[PDB]
Amino acid sequence: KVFGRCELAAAMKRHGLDNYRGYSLGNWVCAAKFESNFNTQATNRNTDGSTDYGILQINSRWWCNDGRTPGSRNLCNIPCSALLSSDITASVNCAKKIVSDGNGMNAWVAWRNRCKGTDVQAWIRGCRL
Repeated sequence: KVFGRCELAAAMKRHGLDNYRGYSLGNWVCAAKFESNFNTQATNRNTDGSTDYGILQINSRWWCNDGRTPGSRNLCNIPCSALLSSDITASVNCAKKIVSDGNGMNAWVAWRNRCKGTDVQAWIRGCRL
């Protein structure tokens, strides 16, 4: 499923993600924007031997598991495919848990430099809610 700006904003709010631990929707939207463009299908692939599933892209080795990743640990204790729900609730639930290890989002490559050092309004401007 896909998630437009206003929909994702309302969703991120109903989930209590806006400013969650400080991570304002601007950070989540900017990150999710270039990562999967708010999509519950845009999947990525890691060469080490893992794959990322979920709107915000979650690795099946340290964040979640899929049952095929050649050797996985899982720190979120969750099924990666579930992160592709039609509701961000799946990834938001694991994200709200993952954003509490110590590195937080200091790993997602897009957010790392495209957001953690750019702007946090261009990803919310408009859906002033």
